[PDB]
Amino acid sequence: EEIIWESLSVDVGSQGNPGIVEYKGVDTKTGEVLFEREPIPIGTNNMGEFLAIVHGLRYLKERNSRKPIYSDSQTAIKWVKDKKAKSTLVRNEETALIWKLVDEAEEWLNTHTYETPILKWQTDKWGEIKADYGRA
RNA sequence: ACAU
DNA sequence: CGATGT
Ligand SMILES: [Cl-]
Ligand SMILES: [Cl-]
Ligand SMILES: [Cl-]
Ligand SMILES: [Mg+2]
Ligand SMILES: [Mg+2]
Ligand SMILES: [Rb+]
Ligand SMILES: [Rb+]
Ligand SMILES: [Rb+]
Ligand SMILES: [Rb+]
Ligand SMILES: [Rb+]
Ligand SMILES: [Rb+]
Repeated sequence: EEIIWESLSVDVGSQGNPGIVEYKGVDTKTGEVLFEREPIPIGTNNMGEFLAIVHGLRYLKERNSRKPIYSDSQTAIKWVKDKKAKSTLVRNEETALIWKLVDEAEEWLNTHTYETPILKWQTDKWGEIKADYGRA
């Protein structure tokens, strides 16, 4: 119903899907950019949305913050819940980097604990997520 | 259908 | 119009 303003919002951005993938996290209240991943030459939207949430988890844990995370990715929310990124992207030489980061993200999920709520950003009611890359 |  | 995913 209402936006939890005391929160972190994340989102992927891409050039092509599959294509060049990046992501970032912002303070929901102010839009301040809190982290940004350097672009990855080939990945999918869902892999980047997944990496963005996991990075958010690590970021908040390191800072002893109990803020929730907003994501507008139904897929990535489920993947993080499952601790398993069910991407269809081919594993080959040119996708090695994104797949390494996804594999390492799952590994982190499987070796650490967190209570961070991971919440659906309700775009239909609230407009676009504040971490969005005005590209779509 | 939904995330879009 | 094309894509990745449930
Ligand atoms: Cl990452
Ligand atoms: Cl919450
Ligand atoms: Cl969801
Ligand atoms: Mg998104
Ligand atoms: Mg977006
Ligand atoms: Rb900590
Ligand atoms: Rb966008
Ligand atoms: Rb957009
Ligand atoms: Rb669509
Ligand atoms: Rb969206
Ligand atoms: Rb579809």
